[PDB]
Amino acid sequence: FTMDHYLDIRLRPDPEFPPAQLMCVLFGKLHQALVAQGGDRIGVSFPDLDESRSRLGERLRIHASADDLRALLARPWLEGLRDHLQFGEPAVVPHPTPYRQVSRVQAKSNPERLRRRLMRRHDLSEEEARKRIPDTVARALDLPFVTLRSQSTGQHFRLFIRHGPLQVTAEEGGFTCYGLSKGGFVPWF
RNA sequence: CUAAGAAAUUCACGGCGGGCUUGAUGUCCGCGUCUACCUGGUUCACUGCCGUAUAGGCAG
Repeated sequence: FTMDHYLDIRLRPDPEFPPAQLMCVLFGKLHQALVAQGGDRIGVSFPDLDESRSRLGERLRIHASADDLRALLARPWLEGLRDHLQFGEPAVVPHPTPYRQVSRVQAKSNPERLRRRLMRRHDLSEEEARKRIPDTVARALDLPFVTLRSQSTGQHFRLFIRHGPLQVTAEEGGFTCYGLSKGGFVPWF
């Protein structure tokens, strides 16, 4: 109810990639721009999120402090995207901000990794380890994912993140490693 | 509400003996394929990590 400094990031189109690859590379610029930058009370907000469309966002809405956003505008590590996307300026926030939920949460929709560690620890067989794990223990989470196709697996992958409910009261807290919610809400407008 | 309505084909068996198909040959001449392109499908709604219970620092 006190962090009223926003830092928006408008996404323009480019012919060499869609918005999903720009959201993945900008996701790397956030994991290395915040995790390799510093500042716990700096979060991000995705305003084009839709759980029925599998989208991530059509315009970034950053939320930081006064100097937490006043010193990130002149970032030479924020270059490159100045030619690919567009920027803005600082603007005030309204009084009643709705308490929304946006953060990262990893789900375990695969029993093959726990079947590998369970084959190295439990000593399961083919039919005993294959039958000790039922088919209903795995599930695909249809949230807004990001194809973070980095140098761990060569093919395209998905993204996992869990959001929170909507509310009106303010409950602030410390941001996560990617500028999300982990016990503290964020405004959504 | 039908050219309506109904129905046991059964049993058995030795095909078998013999043969010379041969002789001879020219497939020939000629030919313009060519211009243009973003694979990033997800070459698996994903691949290995504290709990065989959904909680994660992952190479993402």
